[PDB]
Amino acid sequence: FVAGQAGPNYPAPVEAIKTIQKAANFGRDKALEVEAAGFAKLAKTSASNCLIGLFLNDQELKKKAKVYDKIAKDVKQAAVLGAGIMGGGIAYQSASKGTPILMKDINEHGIEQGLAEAAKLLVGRVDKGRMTPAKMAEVLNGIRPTLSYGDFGNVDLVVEAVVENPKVKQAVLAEVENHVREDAILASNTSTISISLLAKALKRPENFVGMHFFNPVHMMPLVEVIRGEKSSDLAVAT
Amino acid sequence: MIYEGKAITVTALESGIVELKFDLKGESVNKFNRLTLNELRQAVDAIKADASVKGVIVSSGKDVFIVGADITEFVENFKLPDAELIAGNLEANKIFSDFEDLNVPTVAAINGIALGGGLEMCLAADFRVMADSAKIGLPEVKLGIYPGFGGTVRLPRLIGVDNAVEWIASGKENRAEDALKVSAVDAVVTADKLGAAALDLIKRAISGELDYKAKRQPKLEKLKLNAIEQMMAFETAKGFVAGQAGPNYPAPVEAIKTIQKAANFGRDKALEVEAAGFAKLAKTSASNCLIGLFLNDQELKKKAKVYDKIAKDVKQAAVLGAGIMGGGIAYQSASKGTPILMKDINEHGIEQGLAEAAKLLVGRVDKGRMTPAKMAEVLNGIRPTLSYGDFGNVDLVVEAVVENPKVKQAVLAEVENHVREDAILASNTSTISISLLAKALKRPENFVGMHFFNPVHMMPLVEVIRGEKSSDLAVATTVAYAKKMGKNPIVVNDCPGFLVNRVLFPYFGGFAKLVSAGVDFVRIDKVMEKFGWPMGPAYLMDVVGIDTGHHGRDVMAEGFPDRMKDDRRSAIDALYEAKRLGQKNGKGFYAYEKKLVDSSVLEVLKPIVYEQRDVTDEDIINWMMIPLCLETVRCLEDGIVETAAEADMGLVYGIGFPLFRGGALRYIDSIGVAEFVALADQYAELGALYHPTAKLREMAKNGQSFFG
Ligand SMILES: NC(=O)c1ccc[n+]([C@@H]2O[C@H](COP(=O)([O-])OP(=O)(O)OC[C@H]3O[C@@H](n4cnc5c(N)ncnc54)[C@H](O)[C@@H]3O)[C@@H](O)[C@H]2O)c1
Ligand SMILES: NC(=O)c1ccc[n+]([C@@H]2O[C@H](COP(=O)([O-])OP(=O)(O)OC[C@H]3O[C@@H](n4cnc5c(N)ncnc54)[C@H](O)[C@@H]3O)[C@@H](O)[C@H]2O)c1
Ligand SMILES: CCCCCCCCOCCOCCOCCOCCOCCO
Ligand SMILES: CCCCCCCCOCCOCCOCCOCCOCCO
Ligand SMILES: [Zn+2]
Repeated sequence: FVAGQAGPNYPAPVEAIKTIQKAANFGRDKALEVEAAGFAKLAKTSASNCLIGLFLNDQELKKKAKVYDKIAKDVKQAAVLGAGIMGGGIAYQSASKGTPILMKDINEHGIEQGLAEAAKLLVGRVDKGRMTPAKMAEVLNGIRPTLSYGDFGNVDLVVEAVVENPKVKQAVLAEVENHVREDAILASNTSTISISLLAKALKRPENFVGMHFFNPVHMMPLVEVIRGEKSSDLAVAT
Repeated sequence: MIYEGKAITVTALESGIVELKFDLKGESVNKFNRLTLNELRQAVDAIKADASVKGVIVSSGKDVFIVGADITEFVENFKLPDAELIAGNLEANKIFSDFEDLNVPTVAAINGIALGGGLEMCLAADFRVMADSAKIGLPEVKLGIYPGFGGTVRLPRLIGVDNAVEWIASGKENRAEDALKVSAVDAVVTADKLGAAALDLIKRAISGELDYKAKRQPKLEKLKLNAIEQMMAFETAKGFVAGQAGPNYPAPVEAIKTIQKAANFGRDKALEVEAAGFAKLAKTSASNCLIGLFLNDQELKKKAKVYDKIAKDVKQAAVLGAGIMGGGIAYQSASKGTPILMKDINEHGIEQGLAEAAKLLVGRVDKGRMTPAKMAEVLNGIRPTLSYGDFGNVDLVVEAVVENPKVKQAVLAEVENHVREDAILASNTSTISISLLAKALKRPENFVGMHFFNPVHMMPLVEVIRGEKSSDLAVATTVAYAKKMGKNPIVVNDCPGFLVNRVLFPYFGGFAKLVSAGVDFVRIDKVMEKFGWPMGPAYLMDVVGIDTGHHGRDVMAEGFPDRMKDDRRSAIDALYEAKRLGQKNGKGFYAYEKKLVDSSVLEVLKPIVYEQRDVTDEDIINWMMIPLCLETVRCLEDGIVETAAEADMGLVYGIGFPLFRGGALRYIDSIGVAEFVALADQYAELGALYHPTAKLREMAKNGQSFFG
């Protein structure tokens, strides 16, 4: 079982089993010897020090994390432009982690897809005992569909996830900017367009950055926060 | 063909198999009216005479299988003398029995709805094949009666006492799935294979593969149950049904008594027991009042069609204010397939609204009554907000803000500039004038009242209030929207207290006069509860809240000084001034920990007890009922409501008027207009609330009635 799940490239799991199997009929002291021998062996493997190196990387990232947090402004209210694949995925994630978010779009159909998917995921978890019906309620109530900017007044960070078109993005980005606080951060989820290019359509580029997620938003761990030439440390940190 | 009528046809098929099909030409459904019964007699005799017949398949040519006859004939039939009624039923049952005694296999092919007589026809056959989309059941109890064509005889012998009782005492429709599990039916197939399944089954009966005689036998003999098991089954059935239907509903218990009396009998004797009980029930006052409710509903449905001719469907709705009513309205709207915006002024307000919508949805899922996926659809339907940014395409906006004229007039005027100029605006107000609120608007023709009752998801009634400027379109649209939300709307012209509250207070007045007369309030509502009221006056006042009743009284007193203004302090004043606000407050007439009698109230009420007048239970009922009934009559005469049906159903849905009594106006009809007027005068000393109207006295003499 462990073999077909860890893979041939991960010695640790199988060795632990081999150690317990070798010590099966032994008392404490002999069983410890079997443990020690296998331990020494693993500690010298390439898989082990590369895994330990990931841990060291994480530590480094956490130190930079503390620096970012010294200035990062908490996002109490978020907003995402565009529902659907990425937009809806972003809404789901934000709401799922304790951050109310507005799901803006241009037509009812767009909001349908967004809400539909957020539902399938939430329902899926409850249909698997991994989530409380009450929790599913909290998440959904966190997502607030809309087709206007009437409630953007107190949004701290807006994520633009519209069609991959420079002209379109520059228009929308410029538009939303006139509907949020002037200290609100704006971000684009674009994967092939220049953040510094998009920022030129704005009057407050210092607050514009890239927040690149990966499909499916709820699955992929990575988010590339892109710093444009004008992107302020605050915009990035936040 | 073997037989060709206007309701039934008997066409020969292969291998001697014959098909008796129901298709009432010219009508939309099949039903056992006089014509069909007569033709069934002939069809049966024709088959009984054709020695070449090897089997019979009973089918339908309509979308339904067979439903009940027109309520109209029920009314007529039940006017006949017991001897005639019973003789007529003996004759009908003879037809079904003769079909059941055919010395040939029989199968009923249930394609659609088969209710009452329709199901009874099916029970008469040897086998029953049902389409997975069809439904069957015996709704007789709804009319205050019970199965009259062998239903109480065949169903118990086919699916067992417990299950037969459950079907008959509830009158519920049963889906194919459930019908197969209790064996009311023998097979369930898709609509496209119903014909082939019936044909296949019949052949297997003819070949002897299926012993149709053995399958028929059970309904021709006594039940299989022990004397001991019978006692257990019947006594628990009576016990359970008793504390659930109430003492005022004979039908459910009689059906059980009938099955118990016939337990050891074969078909014919069991039919006799059934017939006798049936005749008895058909003459009860409960039955014709229940049947009258049905007639009222039919009237409402005809007005429904007229409203729908112009009513604009509400694709997108909006409610101003979350919280108790606002959130409740949002929940309902979203729960019935209509997206709705929940607007408020502060996040806390939206919290409460969303919180409650959640508790309800979660509650249903936490009891397998709702799918987690469905709960998602509902919640996504409610869209919280604090601006009017999305109101652009709203078709109807319901205002459910604080009870303050100033506030409402401001908000209403504000939203009007954020919606289409053809959007309907409605207020959920219970004590403010719709025509007054409409003056703050520039498009009053589109303003009406849409009055819901707490808790919005529980209360069936919705009073659509027409202001003096309210257009028929505005009213029609609001009506249809209420129906879509699963409510029962009744149009009422603007007036203090509208229809429901305006009628309730004269009722509470009488209660106030009783308490001021030294009558024990615990005895009072015990009497009114026995009368049929869900809750007694005192207890109801608590649930509603003394503070609420205090305010209401003031509004009505201002509204109709000539009869609702009292120049003496009542128990309401004593409890309010004493801060005994009701159930919510923890103390009112009773004490709540839940409902308890606490003598500490005696002191509070003492100052109110003027005389120590002695009274009978019958007087108590009249002190309460006469004011309520007369005020209803006034509403009809004032034109607050157009028809008696509307007024009575308004009280049935919004006040919980005892169903077996039909309504306030129908109650007067039961007592007798002349008799009621006479009765009223007897209490003329109590005030203007007990004074009959000229129009009433007039119809009292002309032998006129509200429904007769
Ligand atoms: N292949 C992927 O799935 C993927 C991976 C990474 C990054 N991205 C990025 O995500 C963005 C596209 O997201 P998508 O995959 O959901 O595409 P999509 O077409 O499925 O979604 C676009 C949504 O935005 C809505 N929209 C359009 N104009 C709008 C406006 N002015 N305001 C608000 N909503 C508007 C549309 O109606 C639609 O619902 C692009 O920037 C793309 O580079 C996509
Ligand atoms: N007993 C009842 O609960 C009942 C029964 C029938 C009808 N009504 C009617 O319902 C209305 C009151 O409803 P309620 O009992 O839920 O009151 P409530 O106090 O429980 O809720 C009022 C909500 O409206 C919000 N609000 C206040 N001003 C607002 C504005 N200008 N715009 C938008 N939202 C605003 C408040 O913040 C609050 O969330 C009244 O008109 C009353 O007559 C109440
Ligand atoms: C035989 C057992 C009956 C069971 C009791 C249930 C009651 C069912 O009876 C229904 C009869 O309804 C009578 C109404 O007929 C009036 C026709 O209305 C005219 C409107 O036409 C619309 C047709 O869709
Ligand atoms: C002053 C505030 C007003 C409060 C009034 C509410 C008090 C009423 O409470 C009673 C609960 O109402 C129950 C409604 O009963 C439902 C009706 O049953 C439907 C059957 O209709 C037959 C149709 O054929
Ligand atoms: Zn007072």
